[PDB]
Amino acid sequence: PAWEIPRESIKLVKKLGAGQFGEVWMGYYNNSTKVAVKTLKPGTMSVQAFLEEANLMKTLQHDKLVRLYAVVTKEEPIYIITEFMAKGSLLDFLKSDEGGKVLLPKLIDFSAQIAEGMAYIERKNYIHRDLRAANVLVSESLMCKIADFGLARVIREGAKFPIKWTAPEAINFGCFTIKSNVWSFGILLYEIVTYGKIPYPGRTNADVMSALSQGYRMPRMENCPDELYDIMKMCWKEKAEERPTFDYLQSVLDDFY
Repeated sequence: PAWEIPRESIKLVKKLGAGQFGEVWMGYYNNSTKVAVKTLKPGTMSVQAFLEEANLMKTLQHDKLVRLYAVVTKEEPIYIITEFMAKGSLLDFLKSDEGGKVLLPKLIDFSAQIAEGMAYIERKNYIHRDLRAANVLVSESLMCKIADFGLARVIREGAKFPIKWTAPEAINFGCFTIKSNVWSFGILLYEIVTYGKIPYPGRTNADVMSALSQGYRMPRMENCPDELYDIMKMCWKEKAEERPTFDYLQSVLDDFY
């Protein structure tokens, strides 16, 4: 489409992290604009499946969602070119020395920004299904943007749902809705307020989905305001229909300080 650009208009400068699925790089499109390049390591995924993320990003465009600039698909090493996020994932950032110094006011902000991006997704009648701090990216001005739309669908070829972030009715009955994203968001609040701690410390994925069938919820976590725990408990309601809208979460979070 007009999303294809020639490989030559992209220079890869610094490697940001590898893995099984591929690499992530900092680069430039035409020298001027600072970009992020996601590289597909060939053989791993299909080219259609790797591009499904970008394919979705063509439709989902908002300030609190990482934007797609272009793709390189013409030749073997496929690239996905997106907006550069200087501070990396929210998870990495919260765990860094700089991130550990960020107090509650900006944590609630972070949280309210993500609820804003989600409110767009739900208004667009979409679901993310993989909502967690490692899939949220932080810019230099400390703006939060939802990234990783690999599991996003309109309401899987080779990427698993994040068990410890997934709603009980989704695990047990395969019911993925915007309300299950609301659950995930509750767990994401837990990651923010604890500075990137794993959900359900010392529990395997299996312990968790067994415990959730017995109605377990993580207890009020240290250094978490009563009101903010009430937000989480609202996202973790057993009945999906009784969980709040993302438009509401963004509203109540913003009224905090």
